[PDB]
Amino acid sequence: STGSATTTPIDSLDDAYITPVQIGTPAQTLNLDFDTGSSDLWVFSSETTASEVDGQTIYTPSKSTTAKLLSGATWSISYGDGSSSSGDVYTDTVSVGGLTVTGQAVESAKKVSSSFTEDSTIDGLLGLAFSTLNTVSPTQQKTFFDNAKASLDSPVFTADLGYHAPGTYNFGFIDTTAYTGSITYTAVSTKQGFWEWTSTGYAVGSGTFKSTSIDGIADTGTTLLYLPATVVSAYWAQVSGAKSSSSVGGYVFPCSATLPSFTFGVGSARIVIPGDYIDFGPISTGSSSCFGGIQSSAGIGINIFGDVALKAAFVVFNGATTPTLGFASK
Repeated sequence: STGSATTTPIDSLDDAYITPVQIGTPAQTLNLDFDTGSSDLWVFSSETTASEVDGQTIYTPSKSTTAKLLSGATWSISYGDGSSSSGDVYTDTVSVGGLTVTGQAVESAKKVSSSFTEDSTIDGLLGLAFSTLNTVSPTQQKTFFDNAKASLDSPVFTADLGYHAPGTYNFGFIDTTAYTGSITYTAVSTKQGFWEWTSTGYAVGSGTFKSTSIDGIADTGTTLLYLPATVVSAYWAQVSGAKSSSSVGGYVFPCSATLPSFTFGVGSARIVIPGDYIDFGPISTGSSSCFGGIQSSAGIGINIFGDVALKAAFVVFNGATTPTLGFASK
């Protein structure tokens, strides 16, 4: 089997991407944030505290003839941005782009933190990291990809995120028309539960490539590119007037600037992020200070190849017995 679904930016900045997902019988379609940095499929629901729902579409398990309470199971998750959610668990039929999994754990939110409430466009998350990170207790549950894997034509999914435009998540096949050149594959460590890999270096604009190992995670659920402070300083030093602002929370730059590109290495191959992809717009409405799309990971503990990086590439998440990642230009 295969599936193919379009993923759409939630706003004009590509702050996140939503993909329609069919849950239950009859189908209830929710727009979920596909997140290769976590491993829970959770949704706003009829159980979510009413004051914490503000415009999201909810899953109502009582209206699904295939929903079953997973007795005793609870979940609770906290994300790197400080947001969180928790609740109980149903199993139900879940379909993405024509690919159907029966008995998928659908984690129903009883509580969500303010940033989820405040974002009316995201009805929940669909985790695509390794199932060892799934938070369901006392019986950990598998991701949608893990449950689908054995049925897929090939044990892979691909992320093809758009810049200011829709893109595609495919399951079970590699669309050879969706990228240019060849796909370069690179080793993955699953030891932390992430799609963790080592970039071979970077360049800023037309500058020379610096060969240096940068361990980080391919994370579709993180907006920006978070890299070591040395790398980030070298980037922003090429932008007149750019500075790190403790009060704003990262590097800012004059909105009048033209940003240089940023290149990252994948083995001997190179992925070029155009400068425009690094512009996240005014820090507040009407400001001439703009927020940068490349930020320091120093306070995180891990480097994160988020959407800013991934949207410059066609990315293969290879879930073979030994997982690997593939990157191609497009």
